[PDB]
Amino acid sequence: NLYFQSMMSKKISGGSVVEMQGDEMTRIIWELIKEKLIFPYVELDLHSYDLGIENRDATNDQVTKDAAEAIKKHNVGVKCATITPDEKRVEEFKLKQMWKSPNGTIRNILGGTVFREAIICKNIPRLVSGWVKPIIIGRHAYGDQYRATDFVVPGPGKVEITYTPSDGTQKVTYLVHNFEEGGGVAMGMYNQDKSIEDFAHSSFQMALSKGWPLYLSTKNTILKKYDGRFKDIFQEIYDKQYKSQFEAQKIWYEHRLIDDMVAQAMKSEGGFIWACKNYDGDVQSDSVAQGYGSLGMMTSVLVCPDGKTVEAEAAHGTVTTNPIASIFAWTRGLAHRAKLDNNKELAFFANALEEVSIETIEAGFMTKDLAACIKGLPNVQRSDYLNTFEFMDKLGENLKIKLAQA
Amino acid sequence: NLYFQSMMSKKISGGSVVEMQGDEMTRIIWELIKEKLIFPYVELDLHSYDLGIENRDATNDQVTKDAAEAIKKHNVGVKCATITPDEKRVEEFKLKQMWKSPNGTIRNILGGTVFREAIICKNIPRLVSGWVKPIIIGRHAYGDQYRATDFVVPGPGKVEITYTPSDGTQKVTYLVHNFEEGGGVAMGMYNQDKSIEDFAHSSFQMALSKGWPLYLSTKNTILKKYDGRFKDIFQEIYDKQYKSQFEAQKIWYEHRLIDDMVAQAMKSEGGFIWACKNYDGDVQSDSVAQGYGSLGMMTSVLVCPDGKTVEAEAAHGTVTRHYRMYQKGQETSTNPIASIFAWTRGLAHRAKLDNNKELAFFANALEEVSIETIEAGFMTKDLAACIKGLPNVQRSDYLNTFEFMDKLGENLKIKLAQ
Ligand SMILES: [K+]
Ligand SMILES: [K+]
Ligand SMILES: [Mg+2]
Ligand SMILES: [Mg+2]
Repeated sequence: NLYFQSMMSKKISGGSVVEMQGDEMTRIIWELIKEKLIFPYVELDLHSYDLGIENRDATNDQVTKDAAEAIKKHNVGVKCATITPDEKRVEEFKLKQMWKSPNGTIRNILGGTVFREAIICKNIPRLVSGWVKPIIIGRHAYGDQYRATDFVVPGPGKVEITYTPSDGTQKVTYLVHNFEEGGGVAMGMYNQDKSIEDFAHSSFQMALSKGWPLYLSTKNTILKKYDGRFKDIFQEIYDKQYKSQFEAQKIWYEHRLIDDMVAQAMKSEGGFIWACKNYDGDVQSDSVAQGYGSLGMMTSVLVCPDGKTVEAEAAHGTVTTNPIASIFAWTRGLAHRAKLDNNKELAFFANALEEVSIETIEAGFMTKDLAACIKGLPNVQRSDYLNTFEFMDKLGENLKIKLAQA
Repeated sequence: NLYFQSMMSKKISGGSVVEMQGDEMTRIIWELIKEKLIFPYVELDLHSYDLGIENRDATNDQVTKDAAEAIKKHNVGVKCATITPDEKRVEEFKLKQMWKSPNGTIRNILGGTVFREAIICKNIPRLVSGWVKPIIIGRHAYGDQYRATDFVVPGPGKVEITYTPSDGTQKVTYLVHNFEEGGGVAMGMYNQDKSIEDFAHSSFQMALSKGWPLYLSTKNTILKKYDGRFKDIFQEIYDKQYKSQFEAQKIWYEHRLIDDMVAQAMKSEGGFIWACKNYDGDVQSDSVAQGYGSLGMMTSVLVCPDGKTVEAEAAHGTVTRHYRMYQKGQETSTNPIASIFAWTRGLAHRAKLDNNKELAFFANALEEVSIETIEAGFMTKDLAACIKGLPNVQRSDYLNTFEFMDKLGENLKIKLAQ
């Protein structure tokens, strides 16, 4: 019967995508984006996992692990912002327990490097004067504080850390501290050579791809072994495989100590790749995003080690109405889907939604937070901005106009 | 015999001060500051320790400890920037070992909180537009990464971490990671309740002393025990001893997630106290300093739990490229302000312990002379580049190292006369 029916869609054939629905207001906006900007124009084979807090509670966090496995399988995730619950959220939402970070879980499973960068609009002023070009952070997605084991130390006693080799070689025990004073806290943490090796590769690849120098930040003067391993693995790798390519593009790779690097970034004019360790990537990406003008205006795409799988996300929720991050999580995921499938139509679509998003804002049609950034929240009146629904409609109006013209 | 001596000296009694000498170019600046700005006007009972890399090696780092012990006993330490050696430095100076950070060692011994703030000059432009009031970081000086135990995992095996209470009760053992396909790195780190409590007290005290809100940063959503312990301790203490005082003064205390916080700071207008965990304090102070216009223009004073002991330091330093020029006799234009303010701040504290109004007056006068000079248009090359951009800086725009010290010296002389 497949030969006899021509039941092929008038929409762009979008292909396979794993979606992860999120929390709060972002979940609401997500749907609006789906209904007004994506689905009218693109048919998709969506696999949908509800990662809202309330469904994670219902499925004892299993849905998160399944969402992650589905991403391994279909190669593209697009995720809405979610809650990582604290003490008070457990009470508020009558939850079973404090579900660990879903992003942590997803990233542990998938692996890779999370590339984050501002979404720049000519009329949204920067907070840092000299940043005339973008700064791209590659956040190492694995290990460190995100897969640590931390605990309270109730009283006097000795915390030790040990390593028992797989083979026969005996144990190595190291004192961490001898509490004789009272109690405190203690943690152990780790990372792994292959993950680090992958981290490096991606960073070198991004640098080459943009034509920009790369810096890795650590604090190997203090963490001589732990961070020394990062510094070493990157240097090794750069010398063997990338130095010549880099010299050919008139760019370079340097290690920097973390505190020097943040000052360097702040003093810079932009236009470099910044390889960061997990925590640092988490911390510096927010700073950089806010420095470009808005915390919400940011892309964030986990690029897996397999050179194929990708998870795009809206990284921030409501900050404490801006749909652009969510919009661009869809466009970046679809741009990548179009890459895998060699679909010129899908990639034209993704790119056009992005342009229209930015042209709309540049033309003076924007949500309240963006209008706050221009003239200060105290000075903002109703007529300066569009509400969530009105903004989405206005983007719909303009996306339709621009997709017609092709 | 003092009664018959009818003349009093021109100098001021400084009193008892511990000195920690440093490395390279910051050390040069340090002796210049002493030769030309302090000694001509102030008589000190200097207890000097040499923390230059060569003497650290000579004494197997014992001098670093003795200096720290001496600050405990005498209450005021001033520290010049030192070299924390990597492999290149081990080869260069044939060192016995790769000596640990002296600051780490000193902070671990003294404890407390390192208070960091930009040194503001009206003509040195900020990079962050909103930052019209200062930001003061309180960096917890003890533990976490700076007293950690880290190592290479050579191949497959199992890393675990265990606590063994000394009341005998029972081992806990947590598995950290079971490496299976290869190797990597692992580390253990800790902090201590009393230290966290002192950290809290100082942060709260600083906010009341300045009249500004306080914010503590952690990532307790992720590290629920380790960072929760900071969050819990600050809250308890705030609720129990400082909350009504804060409300009485239109100020507040809030815990923020570290990523939220750095962004908050970026879009803020300053005017707050930011308590940072050891690592964040190191990272964020530099970022804050650089956003006010210049990394080097920063105060850094560690305040011990006792309330009496203080260690002022030049926190950015050594400036090796200039030192190599200095060794060859070539002109440098090295910014001495950090090292000057380490002196002026250790002295102001000395003045306070001793009710010495003359010293308090001098410390403050040198500070204001430093800033008036820069504001008046006389400055080193780095600060001229902040105004004009580096490629537009001519030789006539700035003063070399010695020229600038002399200018500060004559400006100081005048101020002290009037
Ligand atoms: K450093
Ligand atoms: K967060
Ligand atoms: Mg973050
Ligand atoms: Mg630092």
